[PDB]
Amino acid sequence: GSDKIHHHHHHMNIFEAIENRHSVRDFLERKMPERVKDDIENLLVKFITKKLDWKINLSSFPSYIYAKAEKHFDELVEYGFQGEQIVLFLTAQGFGTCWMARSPHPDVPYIIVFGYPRTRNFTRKRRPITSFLENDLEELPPEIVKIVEMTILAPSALNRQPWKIKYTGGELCISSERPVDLGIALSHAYLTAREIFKREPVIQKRGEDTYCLILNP
Repeated sequence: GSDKIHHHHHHMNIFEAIENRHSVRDFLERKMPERVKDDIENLLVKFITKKLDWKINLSSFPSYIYAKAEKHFDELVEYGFQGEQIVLFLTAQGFGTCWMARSPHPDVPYIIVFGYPRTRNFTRKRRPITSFLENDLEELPPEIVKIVEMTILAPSALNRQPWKIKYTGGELCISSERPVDLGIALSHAYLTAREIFKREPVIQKRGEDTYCLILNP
């Protein structure tokens, strides 16, 4: 056959990926080559402690990604943190995603199913930003308002949005009893802060259920 070497595609930045990421259960089948497996494998992923062993199944409809994780707090934050990086990458490639607590393997916390959306439109229900924030919204400089807004758009199991967020000047801290959801939200804060400050944020565990991002290290 014949074809252009590359047709151009709009590169969506991190803000657009977060804003265009929606949970989709109803998909098409139009395409899912090994090329998209290749694309995922080449994705540079940030990790806190250890990089997980991500697996991609495209011999099932829907297609889904997953990895084995231990049922311990830090490893599940890792799963959420790395997993949402992949979700956002897939979003930017134009794929619908949904975090599924399904798994045919009994040591996998969630799968991430993906594919082309049947539908374009969606709805986004989130509690008010002030319900998440320990600070008065007015105590936040404009960069931080943006990071918090992008963090709140993160998905969470059953949309429970289990985050408490605190800005201290140097750091943005997210606490949650739900380690996977914590990791997911932390990925949004990390990726947007990286874009905003044009530096690599440092992620540090604080106490039992909090991770802080040193924003402009």
